[PDB]
Amino acid sequence: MKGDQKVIEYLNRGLRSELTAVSQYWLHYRMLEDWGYKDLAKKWRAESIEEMAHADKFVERILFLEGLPNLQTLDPLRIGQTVKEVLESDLAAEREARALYQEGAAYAASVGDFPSKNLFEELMGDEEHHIDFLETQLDLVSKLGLELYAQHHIGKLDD
Amino acid sequence: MKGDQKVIEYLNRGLRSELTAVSQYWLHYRMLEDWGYKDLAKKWRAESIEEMAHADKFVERILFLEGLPNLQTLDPLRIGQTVKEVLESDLAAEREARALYQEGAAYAASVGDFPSKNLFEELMGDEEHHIDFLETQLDLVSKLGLELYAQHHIGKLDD
Amino acid sequence: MKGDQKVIEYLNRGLRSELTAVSQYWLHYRMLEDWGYKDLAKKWRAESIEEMAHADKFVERILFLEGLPNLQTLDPLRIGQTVKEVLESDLAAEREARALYQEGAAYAASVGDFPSKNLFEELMGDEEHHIDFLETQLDLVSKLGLELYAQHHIGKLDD
Amino acid sequence: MKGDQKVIEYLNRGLRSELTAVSQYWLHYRMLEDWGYKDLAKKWRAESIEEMAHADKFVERILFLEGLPNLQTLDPLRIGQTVKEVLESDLAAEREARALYQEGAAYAASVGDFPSKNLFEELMGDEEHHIDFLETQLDLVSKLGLELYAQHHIGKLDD
Amino acid sequence: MKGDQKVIEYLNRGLRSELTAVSQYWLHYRMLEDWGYKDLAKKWRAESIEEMAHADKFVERILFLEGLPNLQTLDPLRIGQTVKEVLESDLAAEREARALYQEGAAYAASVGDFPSKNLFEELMGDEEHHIDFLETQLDLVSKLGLELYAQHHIGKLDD
Amino acid sequence: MKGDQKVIEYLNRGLRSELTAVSQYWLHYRMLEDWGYKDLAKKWRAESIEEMAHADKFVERILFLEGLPNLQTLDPLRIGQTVKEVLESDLAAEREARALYQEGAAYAASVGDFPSKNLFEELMGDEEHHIDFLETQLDLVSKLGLELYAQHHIGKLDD
Amino acid sequence: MKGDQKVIEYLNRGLRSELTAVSQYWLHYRMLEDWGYKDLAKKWRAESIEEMAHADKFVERILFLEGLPNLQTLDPLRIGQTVKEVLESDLAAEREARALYQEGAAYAASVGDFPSKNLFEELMGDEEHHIDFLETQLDLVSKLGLELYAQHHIGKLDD
Amino acid sequence: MKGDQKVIEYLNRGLRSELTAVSQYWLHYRMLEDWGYKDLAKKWRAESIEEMAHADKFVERILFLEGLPNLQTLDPLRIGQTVKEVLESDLAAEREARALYQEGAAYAASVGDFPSKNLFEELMGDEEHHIDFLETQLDLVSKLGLELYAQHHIGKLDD
Amino acid sequence: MKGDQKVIEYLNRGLRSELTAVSQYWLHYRMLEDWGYKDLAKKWRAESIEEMAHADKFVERILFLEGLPNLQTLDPLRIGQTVKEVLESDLAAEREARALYQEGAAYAASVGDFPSKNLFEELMGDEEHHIDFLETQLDLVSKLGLELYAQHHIGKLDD
Amino acid sequence: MKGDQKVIEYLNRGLRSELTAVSQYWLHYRMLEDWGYKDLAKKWRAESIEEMAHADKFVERILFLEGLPNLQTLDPLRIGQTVKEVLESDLAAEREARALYQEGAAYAASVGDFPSKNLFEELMGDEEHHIDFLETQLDLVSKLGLELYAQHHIGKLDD
Amino acid sequence: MKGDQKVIEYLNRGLRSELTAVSQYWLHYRMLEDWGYKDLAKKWRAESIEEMAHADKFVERILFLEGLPNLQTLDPLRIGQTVKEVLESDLAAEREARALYQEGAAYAASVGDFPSKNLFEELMGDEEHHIDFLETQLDLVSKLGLELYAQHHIGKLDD
Ligand code: HEM
Ligand code: HEM
Ligand code: HEM
Ligand SMILES: [Fe+3]
Ligand SMILES: [Fe+3]
Ligand SMILES: [Fe+3]
Ligand SMILES: [Fe+3]
Ligand SMILES: [Fe+3]
Ligand SMILES: [Fe+3]
Ligand SMILES: [Fe+3]
Ligand SMILES: [Fe+3]
Ligand SMILES: [Fe+3]
Ligand SMILES: [Fe+3]
Ligand SMILES: [Fe+3]
Ligand SMILES: [Fe+3]
Ligand SMILES: [Fe+3]
Ligand SMILES: [Fe+3]
Ligand SMILES: [Fe+3]
Ligand SMILES: [Fe+3]
Ligand SMILES: [Fe+3]
Ligand SMILES: [Fe+3]
Ligand SMILES: [Fe+3]
Ligand SMILES: [Fe+3]
Ligand SMILES: [Fe+3]
Ligand SMILES: [Fe+3]
Repeated sequence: MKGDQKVIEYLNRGLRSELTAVSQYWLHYRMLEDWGYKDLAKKWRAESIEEMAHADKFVERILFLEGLPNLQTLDPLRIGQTVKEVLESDLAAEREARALYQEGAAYAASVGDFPSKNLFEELMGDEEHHIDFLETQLDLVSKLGLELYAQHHIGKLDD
Repeated sequence: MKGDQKVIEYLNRGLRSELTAVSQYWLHYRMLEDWGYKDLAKKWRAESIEEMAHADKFVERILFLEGLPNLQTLDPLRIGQTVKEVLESDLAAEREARALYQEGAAYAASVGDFPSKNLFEELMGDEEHHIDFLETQLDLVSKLGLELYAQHHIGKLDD
Repeated sequence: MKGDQKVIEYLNRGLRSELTAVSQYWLHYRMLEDWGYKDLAKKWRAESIEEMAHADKFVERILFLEGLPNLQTLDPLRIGQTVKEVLESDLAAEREARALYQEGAAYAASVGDFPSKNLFEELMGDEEHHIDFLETQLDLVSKLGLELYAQHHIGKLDD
Repeated sequence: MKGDQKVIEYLNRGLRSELTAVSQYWLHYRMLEDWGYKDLAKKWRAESIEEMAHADKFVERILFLEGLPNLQTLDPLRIGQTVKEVLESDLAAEREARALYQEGAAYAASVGDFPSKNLFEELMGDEEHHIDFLETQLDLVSKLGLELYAQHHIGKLDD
Repeated sequence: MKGDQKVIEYLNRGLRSELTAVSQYWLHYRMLEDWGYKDLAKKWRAESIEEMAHADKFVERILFLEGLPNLQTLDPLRIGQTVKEVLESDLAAEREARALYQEGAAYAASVGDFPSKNLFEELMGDEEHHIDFLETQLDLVSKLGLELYAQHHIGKLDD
Repeated sequence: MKGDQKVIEYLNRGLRSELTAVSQYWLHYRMLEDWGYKDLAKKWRAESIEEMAHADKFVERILFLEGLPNLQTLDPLRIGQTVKEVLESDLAAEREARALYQEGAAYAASVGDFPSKNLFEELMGDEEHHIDFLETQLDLVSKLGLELYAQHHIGKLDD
Repeated sequence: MKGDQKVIEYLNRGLRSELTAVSQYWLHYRMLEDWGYKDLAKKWRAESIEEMAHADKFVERILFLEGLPNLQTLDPLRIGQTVKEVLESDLAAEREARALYQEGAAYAASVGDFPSKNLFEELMGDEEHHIDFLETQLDLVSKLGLELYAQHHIGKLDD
Repeated sequence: MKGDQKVIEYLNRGLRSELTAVSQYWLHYRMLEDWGYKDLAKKWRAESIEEMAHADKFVERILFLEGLPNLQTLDPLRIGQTVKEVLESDLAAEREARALYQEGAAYAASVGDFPSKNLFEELMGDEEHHIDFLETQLDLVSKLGLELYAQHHIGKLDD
Repeated sequence: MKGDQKVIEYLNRGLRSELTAVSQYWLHYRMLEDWGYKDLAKKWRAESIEEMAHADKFVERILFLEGLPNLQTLDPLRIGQTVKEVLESDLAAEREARALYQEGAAYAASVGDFPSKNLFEELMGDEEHHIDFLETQLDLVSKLGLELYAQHHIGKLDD
Repeated sequence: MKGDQKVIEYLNRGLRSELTAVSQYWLHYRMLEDWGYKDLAKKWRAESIEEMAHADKFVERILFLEGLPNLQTLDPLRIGQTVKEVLESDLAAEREARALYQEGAAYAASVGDFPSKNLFEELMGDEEHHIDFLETQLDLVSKLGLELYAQHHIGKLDD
Repeated sequence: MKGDQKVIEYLNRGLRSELTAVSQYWLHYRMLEDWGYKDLAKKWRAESIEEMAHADKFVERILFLEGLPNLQTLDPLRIGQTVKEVLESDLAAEREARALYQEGAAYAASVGDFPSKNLFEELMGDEEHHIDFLETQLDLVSKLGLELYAQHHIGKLDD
C-alpha cells in the first residue's frame, strides 16, 4: 500500500537506529563475557535480540508501505572499555532512539498513519524500559562503586 | 592471548562479510515474504540466523586474540528485485565470502594459528553448502522457468 | 454512559462497513469453495469470522455509549466472478474501511473519546494487515499469472 | 550344499545386474538431489536400498550352493542427464533385469532347484513393480510435460 | 561450483576405493556368516555399511564440484578363504585407501580446496581406526592361534 | 475335495519324513542337553518344533484332499552318539527330505495341483535352510575341531 | 508393460469370476441375515469382501500389462433359497473359479509370465481354502441335518 | 600401524604435558577446596578431568602407531600459594602446552600424518579455551582486586 | 590442623605409590585394549579409576594436616609385554603398596593419629582385594594356560 | 554386659563434651540467625544436630556397658560475640573433643574394648572434619577480612 | 597371598564358632516356632542367617590367606528347653564368640594383619549387639516373668 514518504524516511531512520543498537549491544555482550561478567553478558545478549526484533518490525512496515528498507549503514557505535562506559554508551544510544521514535510517532499521527504511529509509540515505551534498566545500573555503580556492582554479576563458572 | 595482527585483520574482514550476509538475507527473507513465497521466506530467515552465528564466532575469536571487533560497516549490499535476482545476489556474496575464508585459513595456517585456521575452514565448508543450495535453486529456475520454480514455494496461507 | 453523537455515528458507519465485509467475504469463501480452491476458501472463511468479531466490537461500544446500533443495511457488495476479481473486490472494500477508521480515530481523538479512538486504530491496523495479504495475492497473480497462482491453492480432496 | 553350476552362473549374472542397479540408482538419487528434485531423490535412494537387498539375497544363495559370488564388475551404467533420461535409463535396465530373472527362474525350475527358482520369480515380480512405477512417471511426463511433472516433486526446503 | 579437475580425479579415485571396500567387506560378511562366525559377520556387515556412507560422501562432493562420479568399476577385490586371510585382505585394502586419502588431502590443501581436504582427512582418520581394528584381530590370531581367536566369535544360534 | 491319489501318496511320504525328523531332532535335543551342550539343545528343541509344524501342514492338506493321513510309522531313525554324529545324522535326513519334496513338487505341478506344489516347494526351501545350518556346524567342526566347537555352545548353568 | 494377450484374457476371465463371487456372496450374506442366521451372515460378508480384494488384484494386473479390464458382465449367479442351497451354490462357483485359475496359472507359466502365474496360484490356494470351508459346512449338514446345523449359527440378537 | 618416530616423540611430549596438567590442576582443585573457594575448586576438578581425557587420547594414538607411551615423568609442577598464583601457574603451563601442540601439529602435517595433526590441533584449540578462561579470571582480579574476585566464588556450605 | 611430620611423609609416600598405580594400570588398560582383550581392558580402566580415588584421599588428608602434597614423581613403572607380565607387574606393585600402608597405619597408630591410621588400613584392605583378584588371574593362567585364559576375556566387538 | 569402669568414665566424659557442643553450636546457630547470616545459621543448626547424634551414641554405649550416663552437666560454654569469635570458640571446643577421643580410643584399645575404641575413633574422625571446616572459615576470614567473608553467607530473605 | 599361620588358626576357630551359632540359632528358631512363639522364631531365623554371613566372611578370608577352611566340626551346642534356657544358651555362646574375636583382633594387630584385625573387630561389635539383644530379653523375663514375656511374642496365626 503506498505509504507517506516522510513516514517511510522515519521508519528507515528507526531501522538504522535499531541496527546500531543490535551490534553495539552484541559487541558489549561479548565484551562483558570476555571480561568475566557472565550475568551482565546474559542480559546484554537478550537485549541485543530484543533490538533485532525491533529492527525486523521496521523492515516489515517499510515493505508493506512500498518503501525500500536500507540496512547498509549504522549510526556511529559507542563502545565502552569498562563496565561503567558500557552502561553510559548504551544509555546515550537509547536516549537518541527514544527521541527519534517520539518524533516519528508525532509525524505519523500528523498524516493519519496511525499503525506506524503505534509502532513508534510501542518502540518508544520499550526503549524507555531499557533506559530505566540502564539508569538503575548506573545508580548502583554510583551508590556502591563500580567494583561491588560488577562483582555481584560475575555469575557461575561453566561446567 | 595476543593474536597475530594480520589474522585479526582477516577475522574482522570475515566479521564484515557475515554482517553483510545477515542483513542481505534478512532483507531478502522479508522481501520473499512480502512477495508471497512463504516457503522461500522461511529458508532465508533460517539462513540469515545461521549467518548471525558465524558473525558471533568472529566476534568471540577477535576478542580472545585481544583485537577490536569492528561491527560499524558492511560490504555493499546486493538486493534482488525478482526471485531470480535474490538467488544471484546471494550466490555472488557467498562466492566472495568463500574466497575470503580460503585466504584467511591459508594465512592463519602460515603463522601457526591453527584454531583460527579451523574457524575459517569450518566457515568455508558451511558457505560452500550454501553455494550448493543457491546453485541448485538457479538450476531449477533454468530447467523449469522462474514461475514454476517460485510457485512451488508459495507455501500455506496463515491461519 | 452517554457518548458523543458524532463518535456514535462513526461507530455505526464502521458497523455497516464490517457487516458488508462479513457477507462479502463469506460469499467469496463459498464461491472459492464452489470453484474448487479449497485453501483460498479456508482463508476467506477465517477472514469473514475475523470481520464478525470487528462487527461485534462496534455493537458493544455503541451500546455502552447509549447509542442504537444499526444492523439493518450494508454498503454495496462487490462480488468477484474470478479469483482475481475476488481479490480486487475485497481489496477495494478494505481500502474504504481503513480510510473510515482513520477518520473515526481522528474524530474520536478530537473529542477526547480515547477508548473509541483506540478501537478505530486497532481496527485500522487489522485492516492494513488484510490489505497487505490481498496485495500480496495480487502480486503473485501478476508475477505468475492467475492460473499458476490459483492452482497452488486448490488444496486436498475431502475424505 | 553343491548347487547346479549353471544355476549358480545365473545367480552371479543376477548379482551383477543388481550391483549395477544399486550404483545406477544411487548416482541418480544424488543427481536428482543436486538438481533439486528432493522428492524424486527420496524415492531413488529407497529404490537403490531395495536393490541392495536383492544383491545380498544373490550373495547368500550363491554361497549356500558353494559357488563364488563375483562382485568385481558391473554391467554398463546408463546415466541420465535430465529427469526424463533418468527415468528411461532405469526403465531400460529394469527390463533387462526382469528378462534375466525370467530366464533364471525357468532354468532353475528345469533342474528342480525350486528355491532358486522362487528367488528369481520373487525378484522378477519386484522388478515388474519398479517397471510399473517408472512407466507411470514417463506417462505423466508425456501427458503433462517434463517441467510440470518434475516441479511437483521438488519437495520441501531443508531446515 | 566448478572444482579443481585434479581434486575431482582424487575424489573419483577415492569413490572407486570405497566401492571396492563396500563389496569386499559385504562378501566377507556373507562368508563369515556362511562359515559360522556370526559375531565377526555382524561387525563386517556394519563396516561395509560404514564404507557405503564414505562412498556416498565422495559422490555428493564430486557433483557439488560439477564432476561426473564414476561408479562403473572397482579396484581388484582381495577375497580371503580363511578368517586370517579375510583379515589380511581387508588390512591390505585399507592401507591403500589410507595412502590415497593422505595424498588426496595434501593435493586439495595445495589448491586451497579446504572442504575437500577435510573430507580426505576425515576419511583417512576413519580408515586408520579400521586399520587399528584389523591389526588388533591379527595380533590375537598370532598370540592365541586362529582357532581360539575364531571360536570366541562364533556368536549365538538363531532362534 | 477329492485329490490326485498319487499327490496324496507324496503328501503321506512327506508326513512320514517329518514325523521321523520330529522324533530324531527331539531325541537329539534331549541328548545334547544330557551331554551338557545347552545352547545346541535349545536350537534342536526349536528345530524339532519347526518340524512338528511341517508334519501338521501335511496332515491338514491330506485331509482336505480326502485322503487318510498315516502317522503309524517313521523312516529309520539315525541317532548320533557324539555331537559330530548328531550333525551328520540330521544332515543325512534332511538331504533325503529335500529330495522327496523336490519330487513331490514336480509331480504335483505335473497334475496341476499348484497348492500342493507350493506346499512342497515351501518345505523344500525350509529344509535347505536347515541343511545350510547343519553344513555350517560341520564346517566349524572341521576348521576348529569338535571340542572347540562344542565347548562354545555349552551355554549357562540353570539357576 | 505390454503383456501376453492371452494371459490378459485369462486375467479378465478371472476378474469376471471374482465379480460374480462378490455379488453372489454379498446377496447370500444379506439373505442369511434376512433369514436370521446372523453368524453365517457375518462369515459371508467377510468372504464377499475377500473376493473384492481378489477382483481388485486382477484389475491392477490387467492395467499394468496394458490391457482393458472388463467389469461390465458377470457369470450367471447361482442364488440359493435354503441354507443348504446357498452352500451348494457357492461351492459350485468356487470349483469353477479354482479350475479357471489352475488353467490361467499353467498358461502364464508356459509364456514365462511368472508374476501372473503366481497371482493365479495364490488365488487358486485361497479358493481351495474356501472350498474346504464350504465342504465342511455341507459335511455338518449331512451329519447333523440342516436344522441343527443352521440353528447353531443364529448368533446373538442386536442391542 | 608403524608411525613416524618423531611424531611419536611429539605425542609422548604431549602426554607428559597433560600428565603434568592433570596433577597440577588436581592439586590446585584440592588447594582451592582447602582454602574454602568451593566454586573455583569445582571448576578446577572438572578441568583436571578434561586433562585426563587429553592424556588418554595421547596414550591411545601412541599405541596405535606402535610407540611406547611414557607415563613415568612429569614436567616441573608450578604450585600457587594464593588464588592469583594458582591462576598464573596454570596459565603459564597452558601457554607451554599450546606451543607444544602447535609444533606437533605442524610437524605431523609435514610428514602427512594428518590424524595426528588433527589430534594436536584439536588439543591446541581446547587449551586456547582454557587460556581464555584463566586470562579472564586474571582480568577480574586486576579490575576488582583478588579479595572481591575470590569471595564471589566461595560457593555454598555442605549440608 | 598441624599434623605429625612423619605421618605426613608416609601419606606423601602413599600418594606416590597411588600415582604410580594410576598410570601403570591406565597404560595396561590401554595395552590390553590395543591387544584386543576388551574385557580385561574394562576391568583395568575401572581399577585405575579406583586408584585415582585413593590418590585423592591422600591429597586431601595431607592438606588437612598442613602438609605439601607432592605429585611431581612416581615410583618406577613396571610395564608388562604379555597378559601374564601385566598381571605379574601389577601384583608386584600392589604387594609394595600393601606393605607401605601396613607400615603407615602402624606408625600413625603409634602417634595417636587414628584417622590417618584408619585411612591406611582402609587402603591396605582395598589393595589386598586387588591382590586377591590378580592372584586369581595368575591361578587361572597356571591351570588353563595363558591362551585359554586370555581368549575368554576378548569381549564383544564394538558396534 | 559389664564394661570396664574406666572406659565408661571416658564415655561419660565424651557425653559431656558432646552435650556442650550441642548447646554451644545451637546457641551460635541462633546467634548467627539473629545477626542475619542465614547461610552460616543453616550450617550451625546442622552441625548441632550431628553433635546430638554423637551424644546419643555415647548414651547408648554407656547403658549397654551397664554404666550410668550423666547428662547433668556441661563443660564451660564458649560463646562468641562476632562471627570470628564464634568460629574460634567452636574450633577450641572441637580441639578438646578430638584430644579426648584420641585418649579414650587408646585407653579402650589397651583393655580390649574394641567396639568402644572404634566409637571413639569414628567420633575423632568426625570432629577432625569439623575442625577442617572451622579452620577453612578462619582461613577465609584472614585472606578476605571478616566483612567479605560474612557478607557472602547472608543467604536469602524469608518469603 | 600367604597369611600368618596363627591368624589363619584364629580365623578357623572363628569359623567354627559361627558354624556353631548358625546351627544353635536355627534349631532354636525351629523350636520357638514349634512352641508357638512365632515372633521370637522370626528374630531367631534372621539371627541365624546373620551368623551364616559371618561364617562366610571367615571362609573367604581363610582362602585368600591360602589357608584351609575347616567346616568339619562345631563347638558343643547348647540347646534350651524353655524360652529362658534358649536366651541363656545363646547368651553364653555369644560371650565366648566375643572373647574369641577380641583375642583374634589383638593377635592380628600384633602381626600387622590389619584387614583380619578389622574383620574380627567388626564381628566383635556385631556379637556385642546380639549380646545386648539377649540381655534385654532376659531383663524382661526377670521384670515381667517368663510367661508375660513369651506371651507378648506369640505373633499372628498363619492364614
Ligand atoms: C539485520 C540485523 C539482524 C536482524 C534483523 C536479526 C534478527 C534476529 C531475530 C528476529 C532473531 C530471533 C529469531 C527467533 O528467535 O526465531 C535473531 C537471533 C539471533 N541473532 Fe540476530 N538479527 C540481526 C543481526 C544480528 C547480529 C549483528 C548478530 C551477532 C553478531 C546476531 C546474532 C543472533 C543470534 C546469535 C541469534 C539466535 C540467538 C539464540 O538462538 O539464542 N543477530 N536475530
Ligand atoms: C555390495 C553392494 C552393496 C550391498 C550388498 C549393500 C547392502 C546394503 C544393505 C543390505 C543395507 C541396509 C542395511 C540395513 O538396513 O540394516 C544398506 C544400506 C545402505 N547402503 Fe548399501 N549396499 C551396497 C552398495 C551400496 C552403494 C554402492 C552405496 C552408495 C554408494 C550404498 C549406500 C548405502 C547407504 C547410505 C545405506 C544405509 C542407508 C540408511 O541407513 O538410511 N550401498 N546397503
Ligand atoms: C592426579 C592423578 C589423578 C587423580 C587424582 C585423578 C582423579 C580422578 C577422579 C577422582 C576421577 C573420577 C571423577 C568422578 O567420577 O567424578 C577421575 C576420572 C578419570 N580419570 Fe583420573 N585422575 C588422575 C590421573 C589420571 C590419569 C593419569 C589418567 C589417564 C592417563 C586419568 C584418566 C581419567 C579418566 C579418563 C576419567 C573419567 C573416566 C570416566 O568418566 O569414565 N586420570 N580421575
Ligand atoms: Fe529497540
Ligand atoms: Fe533498547
Ligand atoms: Fe556465514
Ligand atoms: Fe552463507
Ligand atoms: Fe474488519
Ligand atoms: Fe478486513
Ligand atoms: Fe532388484
Ligand atoms: Fe528394481
Ligand atoms: Fe572408507
Ligand atoms: Fe575402512
Ligand atoms: Fe520339515
Ligand atoms: Fe528340517
Ligand atoms: Fe476369489
Ligand atoms: Fe472364494
Ligand atoms: Fe589438555
Ligand atoms: Fe588445559
Ligand atoms: Fe590404591
Ligand atoms: Fe590397588
Ligand atoms: Fe561430636
Ligand atoms: Fe564436632
Ligand atoms: Fe557371628
Ligand atoms: Fe551373634
